[PDB]
Amino acid sequence: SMEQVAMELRLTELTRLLRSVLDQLQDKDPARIFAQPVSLKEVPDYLDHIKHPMDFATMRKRLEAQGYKNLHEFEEDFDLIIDNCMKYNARDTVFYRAAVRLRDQGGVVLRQARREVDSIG
Repeated sequence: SMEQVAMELRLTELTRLLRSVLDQLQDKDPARIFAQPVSLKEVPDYLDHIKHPMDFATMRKRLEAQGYKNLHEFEEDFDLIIDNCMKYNARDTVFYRAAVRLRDQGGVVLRQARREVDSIG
C-alpha cells in the first residue's frame, strides 16, 4: 500500500536521525570503553551480574536493520550501556567514571534529538 511505504519512509528518516545521534554519543566515548560487547572470554561471569548487556556496536546493528521504532527504544539501549557499567564497576574506576561522563555529555544530544523527533514527527 501507499500507507506502508509512507510508514517505511518515516522509519528510514528516523533511522537517519538516530544514526547521527549515535555518532554524536559515541564521540563522547573517546576511550572506546563502550564500543564493543564486554568479552565473555575475558569476563566469564559477566552474565551473572548483568542480564541485558549492551554496547555501541550492538546498537549500530539494530539501527542499520531499522530496529528502533522510536527514540524511546534507542534511549533504552543507551541507558543500558551506562547503567550496566555503573553496577559492574566500582565508583573509583576508569570504567564507572567514563559512564558518568558519557551520561552527562549525552544528555545534551538526547535533549535536542527528542525535540527533533517530535518537531519533524
